[PDB]
Amino acid sequence: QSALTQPPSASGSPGQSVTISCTGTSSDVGGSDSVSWYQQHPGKAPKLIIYEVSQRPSGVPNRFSGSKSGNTASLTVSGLQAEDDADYYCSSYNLFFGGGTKVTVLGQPKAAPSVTLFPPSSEELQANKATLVCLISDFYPGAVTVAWKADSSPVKAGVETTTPSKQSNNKYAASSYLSLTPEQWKSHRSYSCQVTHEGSTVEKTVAPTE
Amino acid sequence: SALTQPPSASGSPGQSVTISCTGTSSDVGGSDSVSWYQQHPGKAPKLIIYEVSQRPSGVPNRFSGSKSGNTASLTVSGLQAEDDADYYCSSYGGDNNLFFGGGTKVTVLGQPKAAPSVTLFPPSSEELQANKATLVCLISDFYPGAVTVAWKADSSPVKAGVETTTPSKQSNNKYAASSYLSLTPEQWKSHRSYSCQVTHEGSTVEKTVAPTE
Ligand SMILES: CC1=NC(NN/C=C/Cc2ccccc2[N+](=O)[O-])=NC(=O)C1
Repeated sequence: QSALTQPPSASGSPGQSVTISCTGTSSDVGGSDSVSWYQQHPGKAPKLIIYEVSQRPSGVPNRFSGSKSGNTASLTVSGLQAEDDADYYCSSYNLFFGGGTKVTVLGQPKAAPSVTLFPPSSEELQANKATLVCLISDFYPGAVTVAWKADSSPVKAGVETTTPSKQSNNKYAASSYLSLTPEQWKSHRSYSCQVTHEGSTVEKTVAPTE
Repeated sequence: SALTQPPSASGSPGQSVTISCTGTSSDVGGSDSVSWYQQHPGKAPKLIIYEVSQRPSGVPNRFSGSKSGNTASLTVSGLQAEDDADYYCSSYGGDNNLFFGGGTKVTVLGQPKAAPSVTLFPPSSEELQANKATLVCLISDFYPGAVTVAWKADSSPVKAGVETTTPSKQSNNKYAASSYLSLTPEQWKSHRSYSCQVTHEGSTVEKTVAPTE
């Protein structure tokens, strides 16, 4: 979990606006005008687009604006263009990072994920494995976050999630798996997979059977 | 205003690699606010060095930073698979005066071939009540990151409704993928079994599941 809190994702068609938030404490965001925003194209070096909450370096157009209210800073991108499709990170100066927001300029219609939660198979149990798998298919944009629950409360370790890939129907698919031991699986009431895409969250629950 | 890094560098497990960040006398040369960041593809960046040489809490002493004139260096000793990532330098001069290097892709050489774990899941109770019978074949812990998948209905090849994700690198430094077959309840219930066959480096592994009793 990132020292600063940014929504995972955001999207618009060309010419639309997107606003993205970055929340900290009075110790960082809420005490000093030292919030920066970075634009990073997958594979490339980051570009500084805002510093000290609101300042644009030279070459950064006025489409990009930065504001701060109490313990939360926002970056607004107006008139979205192709080239604005990237990862956006905030920071606060020691130095604290947000977890990043994937900003998509819609290349096709939005599609909500199909989510299927599989309990452990017979065969893997007899190998002392209780890996759960949350299959997430047929979504756009190709940005998703997965949380896992044990009973009525969050779980931490175990969780792996694949990088979403574009399938034959031109929508994205990914897999989140929780590598449980049979003892962990058999000793809880239920486990749950929570899939967040385009600000809506889907929950699936499974429990052990006989 | 950019800093200059070599685009690529490599080393063997247990060995060192040194990577440079060349600035001017007014960025790197003009102050000791040189940072280094580690970034795994798809992930947020992590600060590993600030003020030329200082490690944040939780960064091992395998990572060391120095500076000589307008060039700053990062050394990673005891190279491990987790160290395979992009490394960026920055220099900070107070205003808009934050400058970045273009990044160095650090490869850890000689990661050993690893065969996949293959786990095949029959349809969940919940999707069957929702008139769906998708199967998933989880393929994890393999290296290198190329697999081919084939499905069978009973003994017969399946040629339609198969999708396999592009293998991605997970936190154990090995590749995972999923192959899913989107059957109807009627297709699932009318066959004796479905099988997923995973081929990796010319070796083949097959799993079979059957409608439950
Ligand atoms: C001294 C100060 N240092 C910094 N460093 N910011 C570093 C940011 C680095 C970053 C951001 C987004 C994506 C990738 C990366 N990366 O370097 O890998 N920001 C400040 O305001 C002040």
